[PDB]
Amino acid sequence: TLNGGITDMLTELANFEKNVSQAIHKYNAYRKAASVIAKYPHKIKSGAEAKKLPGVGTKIAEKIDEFLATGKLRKLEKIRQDDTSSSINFLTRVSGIGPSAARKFVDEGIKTLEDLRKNEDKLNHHQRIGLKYFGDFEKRIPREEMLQMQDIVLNEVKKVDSEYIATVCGSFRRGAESSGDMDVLLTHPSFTSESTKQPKLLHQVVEQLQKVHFITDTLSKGETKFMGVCQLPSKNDEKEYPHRRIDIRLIPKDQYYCGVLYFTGSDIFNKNMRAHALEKGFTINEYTIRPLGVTGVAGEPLPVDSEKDIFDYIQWKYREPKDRSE
DNA sequence: CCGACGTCGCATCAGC
DNA sequence: GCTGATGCGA
DNA sequence: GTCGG
Ligand SMILES: Nc1ccn([C@H]2C[C@H](O)[C@@H](COP(=O)(O)NP(=O)(O)OP(=O)(O)O)O2)c(=O)n1
Ligand SMILES: [Mg+2]
Ligand SMILES: [Mg+2]
Ligand code: NA
Ligand code: NA
Repeated sequence: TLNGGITDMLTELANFEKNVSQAIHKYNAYRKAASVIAKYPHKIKSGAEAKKLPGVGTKIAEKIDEFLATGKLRKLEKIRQDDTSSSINFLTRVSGIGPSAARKFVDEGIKTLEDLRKNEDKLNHHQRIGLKYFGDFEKRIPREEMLQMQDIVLNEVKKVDSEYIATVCGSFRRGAESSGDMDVLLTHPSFTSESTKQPKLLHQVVEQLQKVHFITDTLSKGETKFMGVCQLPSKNDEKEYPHRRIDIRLIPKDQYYCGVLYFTGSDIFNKNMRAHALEKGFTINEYTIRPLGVTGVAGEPLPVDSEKDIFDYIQWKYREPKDRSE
């Protein structure tokens, strides 16, 4: 982090444009600028130096000159002092509250943590839980704890059916020394892109994890995606471990390589890879890479035998998980 | 200059 | 109920 | 907010 100051500022601006302006693209511009500056291995001495990097144009260059001359940014200073903006930025921090709900709550004079705690009747289910665990969700998970959770998830999965494969993804697979949450990709021979030969394949796993008091709550639940809460077990006299977000994704087993590429991220990396795919005339999702036809209707799934194949098709040198941290 | 810019799962709401 | 759009998050 | 065409 040769350029933490700069990338923080841009992240704050990305966050502002997302939560307050509801301008998703400006949010992307910023995340991207921040990303490209983050991997640039020099201490930036000027805005013009930055302007050079793809994704850094004029406005951001100007901001970078201001930031460097003064150590701060007047645009942000203002936004920080704005009441509506501080209020909306806060609320969206609660999981399940986005930009829209955040502005709606503010309108009704609900703007603090205490206002939320006293208005639980006005929150949907996701939002109630995000609020419940507001504090725990702010904390990072050390890898060491990620290893414990892994042991458990994989052992419980083994016990339900020995043919399940569960693979930890996200920032964990990218070798991070800490993670915001746990991401778990699931496969079972009975679920392929051809047929689902067995119902309740994700449910039986959620149930099992619930039954050992690992999954403590549910944010949302479908046939293929789970979003909920989990907690490591503590011993006698130990203060409890914090509650932690867990996402579980059941992917057809023959499409594992696309699923695992997707679920490994980063979010920015995925967006850059998919963008580049389209310029090469392909669309990648979590399932497949397909060609774009002459007018762009997506052709038939191309054969994929590893993560590398997907890189090959779009003419990208392979990148190990630890290098996809954009 | 000027749109074009990643892709999908689930929750929830509106209209029928 | 179904369809399709919007919100939110992966 | 940025940039390719
Ligand atoms: N907008 C997003 C968000 C996530 N994802 C994919 C890539 C992410 O690595 C993966 C898991 O989502 P995630 O948990 O929010 N992020 P990630 O695990 O990469 O970093 P952490 O905050 O978990 O430490 O979903 C995406 O493709 N587009
Ligand atoms: Mg994660
Ligand atoms: Mg996650
Ligand atoms: Na540039
Ligand atoms: Na939120």
